[PDB]
Amino acid sequence: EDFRPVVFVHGLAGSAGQFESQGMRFAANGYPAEYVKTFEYDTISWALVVETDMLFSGLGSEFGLNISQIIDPETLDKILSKSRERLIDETFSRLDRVIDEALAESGADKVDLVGHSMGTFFLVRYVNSSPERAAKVAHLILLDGVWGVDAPEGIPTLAVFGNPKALEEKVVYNATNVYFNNMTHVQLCTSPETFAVMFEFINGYKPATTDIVPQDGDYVKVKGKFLAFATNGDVSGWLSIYPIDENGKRLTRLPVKFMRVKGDFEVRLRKGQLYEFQFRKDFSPIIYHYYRAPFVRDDLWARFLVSKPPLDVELLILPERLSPAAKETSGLLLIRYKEMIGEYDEEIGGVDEVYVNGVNVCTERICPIERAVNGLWVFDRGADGKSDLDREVVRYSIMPFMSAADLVVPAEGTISIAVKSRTGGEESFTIPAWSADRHSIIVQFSDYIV
Ligand SMILES: CCCCCCCCCCCCCCCCCC(=O)O
Ligand SMILES: [Ca+2]
Repeated sequence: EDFRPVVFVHGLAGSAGQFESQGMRFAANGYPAEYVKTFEYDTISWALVVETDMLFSGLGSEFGLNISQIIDPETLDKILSKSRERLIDETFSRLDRVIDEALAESGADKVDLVGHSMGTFFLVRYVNSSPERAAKVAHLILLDGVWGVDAPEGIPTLAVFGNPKALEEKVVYNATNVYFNNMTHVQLCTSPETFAVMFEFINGYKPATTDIVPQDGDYVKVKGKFLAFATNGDVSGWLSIYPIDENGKRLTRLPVKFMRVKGDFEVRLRKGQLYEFQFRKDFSPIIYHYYRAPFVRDDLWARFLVSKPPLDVELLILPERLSPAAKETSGLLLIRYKEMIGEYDEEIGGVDEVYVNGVNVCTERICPIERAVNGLWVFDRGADGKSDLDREVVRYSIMPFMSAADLVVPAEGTISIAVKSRTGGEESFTIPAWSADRHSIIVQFSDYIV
């Protein structure tokens, strides 16, 4: 009611998915869910044309390093041909539109802006580009990004920094700077404690709760989007939603919702009910099955990542998807917007455990701290029917925020997945063992277990 809209800007290879839990937290504290907005943009182009400096002569050395490897030298020519100033103006005008719509919709005169990682560079340039744009910002929140520069003039800014070893000397001048040395890069963005500090910083009081509070009623409104990983463009395809049982078995002959999707979609589902989101993206025979915990309240920020050029990470698994053994094994992708760490460290204070059919794939070698694993690929490397966990899957060592585990997952019956979080608590799933020749399985773990 007496709240301002907040607009979040993600980092490189990120999306609104990183603010999904904070959105639910804002709503559980009285914000109308619609007052929390996200701005999505193409991070590969932004980084290559605008943040070149951060990319190679600074912060994001990791993506910079494997830019030449992950992208077609010709394709990179096209992106690098693009004009910097044109790109900036066109992207800033689009953000101006999101902000203005948020202002009209709430009657508020200003909004709060929040950036994470590259998003902080983005927002600082944005607020500094014109007096007209800054006048509409009540508070600026910079999460684990830019340091060593001035906070925009006259804009209350708060910079929050996490543990540096995830590749207190980080200060934004004139901003309130605080630190959470117990947190990793993405975790800092989705964490309930970052939520309490952001909330307090913009509202002047500690929120009553930091939990994702189950709302009353049988239904939840879900607004989501199937988009390209990293470039974030709309993806078209067909979506079938099926309520499922404790073992992943479809409870209905026909899907409870079937629809053509061109990016965003909105649907009404049951609160606390497990669901399988099956998707077929235009021009691909593969059937995707996305699984995640039940929705306990409205979620207007759900994201289903799809692999597409020029950064088709999924092709790295094609050799195995094409082998005859592929009819015999499953291939899955585990995602958590909170680094899965298999390397013990005191400051971070804990190791996660991730079991697939009883085997722990979050090892020191597979999931070292420096890897900041948010996406773990589990499949039979080489299609040789052997689970060589101690042999690194080299092809993924080049992808940012990812890793892989050579594990044989028989395509018969079900697959059980169990995670024990480094911050405590456990979550598990049991889903069908779809074969890798025609199916792809994606399982997203919640980024916080209370
Ligand atoms: C099916 C293919 C989809 C690809 C799956 C990859 C999933 C991995 C999750 C990525 C986590 C987002 C990282 C956000 C950090 C941003 C860094 C920056 O801002 O510079
Ligand atoms: Ca193997």
